[PDB]
Amino acid sequence: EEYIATFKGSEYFCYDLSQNPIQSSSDEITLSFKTLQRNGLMLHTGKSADYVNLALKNGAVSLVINLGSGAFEALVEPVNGKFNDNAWHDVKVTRNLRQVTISVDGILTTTGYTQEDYTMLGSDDFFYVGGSPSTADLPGSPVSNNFMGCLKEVVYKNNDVRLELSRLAKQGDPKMKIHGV
Ligand SMILES: [Ca+2]
Repeated sequence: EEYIATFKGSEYFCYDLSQNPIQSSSDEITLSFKTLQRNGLMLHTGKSADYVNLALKNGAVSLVINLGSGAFEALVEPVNGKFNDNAWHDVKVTRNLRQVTISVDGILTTTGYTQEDYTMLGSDDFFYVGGSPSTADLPGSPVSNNFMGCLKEVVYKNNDVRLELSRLAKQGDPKMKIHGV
């Protein structure tokens, strides 16, 4: 059973981190996405200088991460055809301390490091999936559009926690809320 959610441009999931803050020196994020749109927020967590932002930005997969001492921005461009071709594309983001790697469809990979010395991502805000109350204003966001398309199997995990966000949205949770205009 996969857990697939459809977004139409005015919707998002919102997982409440206030009582179980993210405090992570190494993370992984996986999902698959399907869309016809060039721009859209896939996922975000964090405020101020600690954040992770994942989005399609003019057809490329865009990831911006900051651990509090300066952001890294990774773009993955398509090679043959397009990511917004309404076929499923798998995303994987792996971070160990400051080392960041994102791969799309296994093969297409951009790797780098967040700036300077900070290794810890802190977030007691919300984990957003598919959009947010005001996407343009999210730290590190290159887009203002919520997602319009499908997202499945969204998982954030570190050594302490595993957040099966797509499963939680589908199955229900006290900390999980679905918003639609
Ligand atoms: Ca930090």
